[PDB]
This record gives sequence, structure tokens and C-alpha cells, in this order.
Amino acid sequence: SVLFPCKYASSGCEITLPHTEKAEHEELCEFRPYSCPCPGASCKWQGSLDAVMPHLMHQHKSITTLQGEDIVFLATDINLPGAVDWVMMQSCFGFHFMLVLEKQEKYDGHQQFFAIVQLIGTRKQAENFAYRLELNGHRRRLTWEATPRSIHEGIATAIMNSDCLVFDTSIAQLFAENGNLGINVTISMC
Amino acid sequence: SVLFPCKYASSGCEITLPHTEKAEHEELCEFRPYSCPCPGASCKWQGSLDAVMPHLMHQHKSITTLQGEDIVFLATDINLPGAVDWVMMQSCFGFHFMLVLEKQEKYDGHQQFFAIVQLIGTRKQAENFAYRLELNGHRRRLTWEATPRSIHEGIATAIMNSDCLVFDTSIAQLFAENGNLGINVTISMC
Ligand SMILES: [Zn+2]
Ligand SMILES: [Zn+2]
Ligand SMILES: [Zn+2]
Ligand SMILES: [Zn+2]
Ligand SMILES: [Zn+2]
Ligand SMILES: [Zn+2]
Repeated sequence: SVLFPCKYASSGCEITLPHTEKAEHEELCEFRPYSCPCPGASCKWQGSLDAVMPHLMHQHKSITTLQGEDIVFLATDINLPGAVDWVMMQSCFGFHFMLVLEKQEKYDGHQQFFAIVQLIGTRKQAENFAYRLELNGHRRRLTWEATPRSIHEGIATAIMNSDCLVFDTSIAQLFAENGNLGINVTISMC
Repeated sequence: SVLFPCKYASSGCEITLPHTEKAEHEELCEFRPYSCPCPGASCKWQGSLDAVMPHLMHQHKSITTLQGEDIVFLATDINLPGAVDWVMMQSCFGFHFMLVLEKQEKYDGHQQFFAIVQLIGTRKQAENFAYRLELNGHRRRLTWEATPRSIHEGIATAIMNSDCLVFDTSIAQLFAENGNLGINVTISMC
């Protein structure tokens, strides 16, 4: 009956729990310092939820932004050497959703593409939405529907487990035109 | 004049025309002998369009036949070290559509899956349909929609170019249950 751990009370975590449920509570605690949602270990920034957007606008380059729950993101030069990440912020339902398209080079001889959507918010908040990604081509269509992850959790684990849209260089050429790739992104509430 | 003969003219094409252009007509000839539409290169059977189905029933008992334009194919034992092909025949709209799921590692160590549907008929008849493949899971869906290939063309090219549904062991892990994988297959007339 002794409540004591939780290393986040300082950040406003007015909660006290037993030592048996410490390790688990912390990983998914609400008051755990959010990391920079941008792909890449380049930005070491850390801070609170409400500090995220400001961090992205002021201390990061100009990211493309689109209004609406149904839009089309154009990832240009998907073949360009050096290209590895495409980021776009989607504003709808009073929230901001980050779309990330990552191109990873694999040792076994191929280049994979990972597209996923992250909500600039909490896990319980993310659970209320659903996103759909579409690659539309001539008489062809590749679609991925799933629940957006919260930036708290990150995109890394999901990408590691292929829990997102996964395609590759060859699939990307099938849908691309003039070296550019259009990705339909649709977000909806449950 | 001196008209170049079609090698398949014996079957039923009195359409004898010069080499130059018309020689390319053979590739799209309505009377070319059809090879066995089964995955791989093992079976050397040859024959007319009207003989394909009886051949599959006679030589390939491992085919799972099903009725309807909206079915669910259950590919059992996807993780097994010996699984490589899963074939299912779908009968609808007066035709037969062959679903093939191939497990192959183009890249070393990386097991990938290729799912595609081919019509037992001419490519022109194929042009009149469209198919949809779905991997349905808990709060997630992977869908592929495209035009079915004609058995005359084959599968080899689509798979090499990734013009079909492409996933791997990891992605399968998100959908499979009890070692089995359910694939929704819907066929519709254009
Ligand atoms: Zn806490
Ligand atoms: Zn940052
Ligand atoms: Zn086009
Ligand atoms: Zn001919
Ligand atoms: Zn055969
Ligand atoms: Zn690989």
C-alpha cells in the first residue's frame, strides 16, 4: 500500500503508485518528456507536449503543411541520392498529424520505403483517430489503414516492426511519375 | 506476295503477314498454346485455353477451389521453412481466377510474399475485370487493387517488377493468427 516511485512527478505527474507497477507506468506516463518527432537522431531536443509545435516551427526547417482531413502529399525526387526523409504536417480536427516517408538502405541489396502517421498528442488522443494512406496509379492502388501512433511512443518502433505502409524502390517507380510520388492521406475520427 | 507465316498459324490463324511489324502479333496471338499457369517452372504441360482447368484438376490437387466473387483465402503455415506457394481458384462471373501467393527471398535473409491474381482466359477478357486483395487485422488493413493478368502473360514479370501485393514475414506477423493468414479476394467487372 506504499505509493512512491514515478520519476515524473516534477513535470506535474500528480500520481503515486506502488513499486510493482513502476517500470510499466513510466514508459507510458503522460508526463514523460517528449522527444523531437522528426525522423533522425540529429535533433536531441526534448520538452513538453505544448512545446513540440513551437520547436518544429522555430528550430527546424520549413516543413510543408496542408489543411484538411483528406489531402495528397507529393514526395519529390524519391529517387534522388541523399534523399531519405519526407515530412509533412497535416492539420485537421483541431490537431496536427505528422506524415513521415522514410527511405532506408538495407544491406541485403534493396531500398525500402516506410510511410506512417503520428499525432502531435497523447496516446489516448491518438486512439480516437484512424488514418489511410493511398498510392494511386493507372488501374492500381496500394492502401494502408491503421491507428496513428502518438509522438510519445515514436515512429521508430512501428517502423521497426513494419507496422505502417511498406513498399520499395521498384513499387515506388510503379506509382511515381516524373520522379515524384503522390501519397493520399486521409484522417478520420472514430 | 511473299507473306511470312505465323508459327501458330497451324492452330487457327490464316492471318499470314510479313515479319517487320506483324511478327509481333504472335506474342498477342489468340491461338498460341497456353502453358501451365501454376507457379514455378516444374510443370511442362501445354495446351488450349479449354484444357487449362481440367489440367489443374488432374495434375494439381493442391489447389483450393472456391465459389463467389468475394472470398477469403486462408494460407496456412506461412512461417514454415518449407512453404513457398499457395494457390486457390476462384470461380465467379462465368470465369476462373487463379490466386497465387508466393514466398521467396530475392534478397538474402529477407523473406517476401507476392500475391497476385490471374484470369484463366485471354488478356482482353482480363481487361474487363479488376481484383482486390485484403489483409484484415485488428485496427489495420493492407489492400491492393489492380487489373488481373492473363495466364498467357504469366506471373514472373509482375513479381519481378512488384506489380502485385508485396509484404514480408514481419508484416505477415501483424495479420496472421495461429500461423495462418487470411487474404480477402474480391473480383469485380469493370
Ligand atoms: Zn508517471
Ligand atoms: Zn527537433
Ligand atoms: Zn499517369
Ligand atoms: Zn497467329
Ligand atoms: Zn501443370
Ligand atoms: Zn531486406
